[PDB]
Amino acid sequence: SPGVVISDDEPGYDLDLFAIPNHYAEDLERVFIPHGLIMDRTERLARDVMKEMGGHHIVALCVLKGGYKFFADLLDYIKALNRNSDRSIPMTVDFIRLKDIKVIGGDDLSTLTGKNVLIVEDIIDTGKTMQTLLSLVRQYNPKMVKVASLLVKRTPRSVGYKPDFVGFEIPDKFVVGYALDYNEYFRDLNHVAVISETGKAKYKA
Amino acid sequence: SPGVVISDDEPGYDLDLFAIPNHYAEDLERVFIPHGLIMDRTERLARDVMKEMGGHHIVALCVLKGGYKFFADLLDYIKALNRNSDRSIPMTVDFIRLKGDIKVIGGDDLSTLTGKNVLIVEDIIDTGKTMQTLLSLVRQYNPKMVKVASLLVKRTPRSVGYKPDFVGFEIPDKFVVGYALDYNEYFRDLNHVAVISETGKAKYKA
Amino acid sequence: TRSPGVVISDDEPGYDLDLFAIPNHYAEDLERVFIPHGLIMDRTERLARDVMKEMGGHHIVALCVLKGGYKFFADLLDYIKALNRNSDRSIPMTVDFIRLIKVIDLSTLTGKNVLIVEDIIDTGKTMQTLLSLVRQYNPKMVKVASLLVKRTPRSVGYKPDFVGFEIPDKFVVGYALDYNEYFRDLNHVAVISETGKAKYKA
Amino acid sequence: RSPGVVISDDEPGYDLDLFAIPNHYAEDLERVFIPHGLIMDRTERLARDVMKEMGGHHIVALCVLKGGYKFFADLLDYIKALNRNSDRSIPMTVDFIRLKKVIGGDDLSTLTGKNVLIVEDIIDTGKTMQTLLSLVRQYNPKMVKVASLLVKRTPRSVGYKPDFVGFEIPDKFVVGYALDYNEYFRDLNHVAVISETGKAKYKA
Ligand SMILES: Nc1nc2c(ncn2[C@@H]2CN(C(=O)CCP(=O)(O)O)C[C@H]2OC[C@@H](O)P(=O)(O)O)c(=O)[nH]1
Ligand SMILES: Nc1nc2c(ncn2[C@@H]2CN(C(=O)CCP(=O)(O)O)C[C@H]2OC[C@@H](O)P(=O)(O)O)c(=O)[nH]1
Ligand SMILES: Nc1nc2c(ncn2[C@@H]2CN(C(=O)CCP(=O)(O)O)C[C@H]2OC[C@@H](O)P(=O)(O)O)c(=O)[nH]1
Ligand SMILES: Nc1nc2c(ncn2[C@@H]2CN(C(=O)CCP(=O)(O)O)C[C@H]2OC[C@@H](O)P(=O)(O)O)c(=O)[nH]1
Ligand SMILES: [Mg+2]
Ligand SMILES: [Mg+2]
Ligand SMILES: [Mg+2]
Ligand SMILES: [Mg+2]
Ligand SMILES: [Mg+2]
Ligand SMILES: [Mg+2]
Ligand SMILES: [Mg+2]
Ligand SMILES: [Mg+2]
Repeated sequence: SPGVVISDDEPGYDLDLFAIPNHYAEDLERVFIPHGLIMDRTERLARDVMKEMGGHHIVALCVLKGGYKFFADLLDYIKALNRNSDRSIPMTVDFIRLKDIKVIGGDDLSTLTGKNVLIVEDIIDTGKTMQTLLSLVRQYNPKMVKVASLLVKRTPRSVGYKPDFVGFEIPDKFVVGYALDYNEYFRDLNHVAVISETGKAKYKA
Repeated sequence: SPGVVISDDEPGYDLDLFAIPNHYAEDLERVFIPHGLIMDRTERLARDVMKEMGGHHIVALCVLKGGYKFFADLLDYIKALNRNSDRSIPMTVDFIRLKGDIKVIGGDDLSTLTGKNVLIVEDIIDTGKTMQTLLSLVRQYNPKMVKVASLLVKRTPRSVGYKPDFVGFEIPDKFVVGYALDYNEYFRDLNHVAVISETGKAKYKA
Repeated sequence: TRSPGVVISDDEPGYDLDLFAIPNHYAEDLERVFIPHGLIMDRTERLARDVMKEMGGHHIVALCVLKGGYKFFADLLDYIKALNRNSDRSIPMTVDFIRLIKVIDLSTLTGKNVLIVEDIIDTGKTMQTLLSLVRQYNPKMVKVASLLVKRTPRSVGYKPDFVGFEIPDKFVVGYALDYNEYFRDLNHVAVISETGKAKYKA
Repeated sequence: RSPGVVISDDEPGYDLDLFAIPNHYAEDLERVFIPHGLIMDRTERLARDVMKEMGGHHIVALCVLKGGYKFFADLLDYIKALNRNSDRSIPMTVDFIRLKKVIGGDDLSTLTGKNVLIVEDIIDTGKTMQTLLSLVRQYNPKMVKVASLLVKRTPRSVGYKPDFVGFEIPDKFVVGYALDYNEYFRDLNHVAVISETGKAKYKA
């Protein structure tokens, strides 16, 4: 599936209908994807992940910083599956940051050889970052490598790359929240939201 | 505040995008309000309730059976507020069924409501007749205040005009199930609010 | 041959209240945290699996014994629901409520797998009375889950099928267990102090 | 201040059969030592403690990978919950660092003038935290505090005590809640003690 499709003309929600941290009160335009909805969708994705990847040792690879919340929650749902089912599989974890592009941190990638590798991202936009990471990862001969991304953006700048698991397909809009940032701000927000002009100006680099 | 407005044209969500119990796989047509969204809205309502009612002992009345999930979750969010704040107020609970005065079944003596901040908690307001008549009874026990929280309010021409004090979601005139709301006692064991299909309608019919 | 639950010893000190988040209106009224809320959840998660193992073969009716059972009931059912939607296999579940020995329409029990959900078993006389009434409605099976079972000489020997914790002969409150209707609005199970005992005394 | 929840040397832990446990670790664990839910309850109180002390100014929360990731996520979730249900709050930014040399973080100048919260899974000798602190202090934070889920009672301690502590535990090797043995047991929600067969099976 393309995930939960959020239409171009999605109006989102009035902030007054939700609990919002006060320090971001004027910096947000609308709530775009409620935290709870992210959780419900992530619950189903964890089941899809275990269906496809639960046959062999999984290495879950978090793409920092944006990926950290989705990663923690996805893995928590996966762990819930594994302790309430008959069949389970070991899972190990690693974290990388990407800074053209080179991998920062992480274990020696020879640890990926022969494993079912799940790369976890916050968002796919152009897809160039994932294309680059995949090309690296495949050189270490994983048993399989799959990508799960909370968000996929509809954009004419797309190179054509599509991930294996998708939370939501969104319009070409700049979103923040749930660890997605604007100049490092708004990671401390449980909902995905759209940033206001006031907010854009306030936290401008 | 009419709460979160779900419009008449809202298509809801395809079932294959969520985790759905297999025994209801053919009996639902769409997810209408995802459980997580109910939780986010209920978190906000809990704050609203403490703002207005947190000044004096609250008696929270759960209207069984449909109200039980909203009740449990609303009170959980209120408790979270109360153990992470500087000022706090005791809350007691009671559970009632409803069917001259409206008949209140299974609760404490209504003298328990006297001088208290009474919060009546419902799953849904439709015609509003049930809440109007319950309020006429409860006022006679002289509460310090009485307010109603309802997860759902229907837009319907059959409404007698009653509006609750706290509302989660304002929805169309369609039959919804899940989050303890039932069709012939089924679908209470579903975490999302959903619209029932025509095939599910027949299977669980009288 | 069955789990006796998490056994809490007679000498269990519990936990300093200052280590946890506690509602301020109960700060002077509680002596110790006895069973942390989160531990109740962990045990309840396991109990849900045990329930589906024994009862998941046929339509389950969960019967909540009010008022004290309401929290355990809601949480236990939420864990059962999670089990039912994250697997290809599932079974319908209906719910009912009864308050108690006098009772306050149980045709919803006939031919089904009945799970009675209780907060605590002490003497056992209440459960023996409820069971004899429930069996008159000819259910397919009846089992009882109780969050707590108390070790007491006054026990008539009733043992529930599912037990969260086996506790000493101490009066506990919280997680919907009350003292004169107070302390239901508390997430942890706790022991009541001498101050609270007298403050909310009837 | 407090010493945290004190777990005694003779703490028996819990029978594994009382809890939900991943089957692939069924013979690799001896006991449940700290139930996941108890960690959450303690972490909820720690979040309130942190905000009381650090909530007056922009906080930079530093996660010490890999073991700190679960405690970090949950602590910050409870802090987020406070910030959206209170009248006033403060922004928080985050960074993740691995130690071997600080790897993968932002330039340390980003800490200058900020309230810095370092978040760790466990303090044993305390040498790591003394080292990390000495580095951070070169960049003049407004304040710097350490939160550790676990602090061991050990004569190997150099004497360093963190500002926020979840649990003070015996000198035993524990796993779970992102704490590992040769990278295993991070996918376990409880904190547990490893069995002899588990140590053998996952031996490096
Ligand atoms: N907060 C937000 N961030 C976005 C948005 N669209 C893209 N991005 C990304 C900006 N971004 C980063 O800030 C990377 C560093 P970190 O924040 O530590 O994960 C990478 C962008 O994600 C997509 C690229 O990987 P791609 O074009 O190669 O597919 C957006 O609508 N909101
Ligand atoms: N599942 C569903 N139930 C609905 C719906 N609209 C109304 N109702 C209610 C049906 N109903 C009951 O079944 C009562 C018993 P319980 O199920 O144990 O709470 C009461 C109706 O709620 C509105 C009335 O109180 P009111 O018209 O006086 O305002 C609906 O769209 N779905
Ligand atoms: N808060 C607490 N309540 C307790 C305690 N021991 C017993 N009890 C029970 C007191 N109680 C009630 O108040 C019933 C009404 P409700 O509060 O609305 O569910 C029933 C007692 O539970 C056991 C009996 O059913 P049993 O002796 O027949 O097995 C205790 O240590 N704390
Ligand atoms: N799983 C476990 N790990 C432990 C335990 N005691 C110490 N440790 C630590 C082992 N360890 C690591 O493996 C670092 C890498 P990572 O696992 O990715 O965070 C660091 C040790 O923590 C304390 C040191 O910082 P310190 O002596 O300087 O205070 C333990 O009882 N169980
Ligand atoms: Mg990213
Ligand atoms: Mg970014
Ligand atoms: Mg109702
Ligand atoms: Mg109904
Ligand atoms: Mg009882
Ligand atoms: Mg009682
Ligand atoms: Mg560490
Ligand atoms: Mg380690």
